[PDB]
Amino acid sequence: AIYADNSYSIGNTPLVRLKHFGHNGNVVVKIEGRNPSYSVKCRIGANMVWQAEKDGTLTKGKEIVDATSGNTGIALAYVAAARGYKITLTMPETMSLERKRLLCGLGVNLVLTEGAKGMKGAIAKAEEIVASDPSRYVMLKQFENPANPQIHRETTGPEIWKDTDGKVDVVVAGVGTGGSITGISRAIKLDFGKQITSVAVEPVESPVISQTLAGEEVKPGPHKIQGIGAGFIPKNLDLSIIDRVETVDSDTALATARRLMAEEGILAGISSGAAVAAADRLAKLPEFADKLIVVILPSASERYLSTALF
Amino acid sequence: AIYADNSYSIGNTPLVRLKHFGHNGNVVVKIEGRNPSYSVKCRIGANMVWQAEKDGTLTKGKEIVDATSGNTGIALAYVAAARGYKITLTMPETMSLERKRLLCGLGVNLVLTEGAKGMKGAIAKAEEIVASDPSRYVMLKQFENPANPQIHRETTGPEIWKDTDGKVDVVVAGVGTGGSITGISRAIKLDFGKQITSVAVEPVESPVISQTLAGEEVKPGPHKIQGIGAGFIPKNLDLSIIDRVETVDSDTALATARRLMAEEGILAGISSGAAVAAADRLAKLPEFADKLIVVILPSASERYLSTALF
Repeated sequence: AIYADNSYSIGNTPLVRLKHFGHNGNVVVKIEGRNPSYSVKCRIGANMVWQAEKDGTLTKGKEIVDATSGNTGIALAYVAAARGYKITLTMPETMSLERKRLLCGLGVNLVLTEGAKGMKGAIAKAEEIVASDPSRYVMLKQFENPANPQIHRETTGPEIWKDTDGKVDVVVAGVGTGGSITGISRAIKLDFGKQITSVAVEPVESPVISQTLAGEEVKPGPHKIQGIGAGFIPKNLDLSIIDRVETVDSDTALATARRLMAEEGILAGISSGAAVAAADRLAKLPEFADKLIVVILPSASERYLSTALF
Repeated sequence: AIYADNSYSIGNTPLVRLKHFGHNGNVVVKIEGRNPSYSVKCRIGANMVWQAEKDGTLTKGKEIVDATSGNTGIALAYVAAARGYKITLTMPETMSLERKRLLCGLGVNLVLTEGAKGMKGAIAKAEEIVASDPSRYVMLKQFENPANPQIHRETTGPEIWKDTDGKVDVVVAGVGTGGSITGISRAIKLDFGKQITSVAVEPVESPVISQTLAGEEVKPGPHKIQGIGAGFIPKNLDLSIIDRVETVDSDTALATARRLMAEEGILAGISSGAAVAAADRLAKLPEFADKLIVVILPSASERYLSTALF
């Protein structure tokens, strides 16, 4: 029917079967680029705002404040515009002019912090702003807010169930906040009762989930897979529902995203390439031959125009 | 369920009710940016290829050749990648580096023509290529190919009918090829039998439909509303089903698109602003007060990052 604002238009994203990956069509992708603001983080922008409203922490006149380097800022920006909230986002001054223009265009009050301080500096400044009038400001905290995996339990997971008629056997998802793999997994395992294999994907350059689960020193490192590999275990990653962790390198992520574009006609982001590369490895193991593998593509590639992708 | 390739994922785009335009919620937008390749022209890229296959003009091994300055080239490029066709697109060398990179990334053979010749030069070169081996090449010709409005009759129109439960009274659409207003209108008027008002939108700078229908000299002119105002009456515009023509200026198109972003949280292209501006004019006339106005937003704005929009 007719959505009351664009926040309600999230999800119902398509599944497409891959032709040049997997073995006999065993790899299927969920195109979260096919969403408002071009990414999966429209679902959490919407639901974190919605839950804050229901719980009375976000009310008429209060202002959203958060620190955002990626897609959640774009998501919160469109949700705040659609629902009529002022919003201030902090981010380092190093951010691209194009991102700043997009955010400015969405009506955000942009507070640029010192370049040297990176994300710690922006998170600091956001917290500082909230401290300055905690009755005025609400910080939604995507790495810890349960409304993040909750929306994936209510929407993303049930969409995979329904569109595969319950035949999904494996879910492959890169982990940034962990919300996607957590909610999807809880839906399918707990609410639909199917003992699928849930596969976290992280960069080989920063394999903190693998290291954690091995009892090894956690050694984060730099990499180019935007949106994943935060270098710590976020509160919104439920390690209990993770069955396997696959590591992917940045070069192969990129190369895989390029192949999705050139060979499948799917315009997805670098982290989409990382997820597909991990899924293709599993898909070519005889143990996964008769299994339906659903892979989350978090974002679209026209958002990666000025990046190593293109 | 699961699409066999990304060509089949077209459409089922959302309707969102506007909060800061119209009068008591009478203006609703159809967000065709929520499509593969970010625009409405994924529907015609898909169906022109599909029809050419069914009619035996496009077969295994034959190459798509066309001349494209806008969104249809991006559409044909993703469809050709998804379905496994080679494709050559011609376009003037003046085109943006970003568009060229996108198209190169989609696997297109890009043939850049002389800048001075603009689109006539590219259309020439495409025709020249087809002439060089007409058994090898297929040019799909979006301004004349009936498969363009046919896909809108089969999909876009029926989606508006269903999502409004038949209550749509007015369709407002900018005209580039005319396919969208033609097919949508034929669907609703002919197949569902409702005598709605079909409104073409064109630039005030190049009001060739208005001039034509007035019996006046046709005087095209330059403007900035990308995707509409081709400066002629295309074969795919069925003037018989047009009830009214509204003209919109480029500055107000832009300003309207900016307002959609800032005030509604909808990221749409300049021609989306032109369509909304025309629809808002109609919506504030007492004759349209009790009428449901559905407005087509052809494309998304992250494709308009480096443009007057941002």
